[PDB]
Amino acid sequence: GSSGSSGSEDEWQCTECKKFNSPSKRYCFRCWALRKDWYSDCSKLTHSGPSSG
Ligand SMILES: [Zn+2]
Repeated sequence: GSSGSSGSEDEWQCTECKKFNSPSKRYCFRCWALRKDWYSDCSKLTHSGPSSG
């Protein structure tokens, strides 16, 4: 039938209203709610430049 209208599907889903919104944007123009972020600090990378495995 119809898959997207001359647009991309790289929109981020909201948590409050749960509505798709442009990625570039930060705040949700739907519920004016800014997406949250979780760090979950557990350990610290003793290394700064390179990285071991
Ligand atoms: Zn929203």
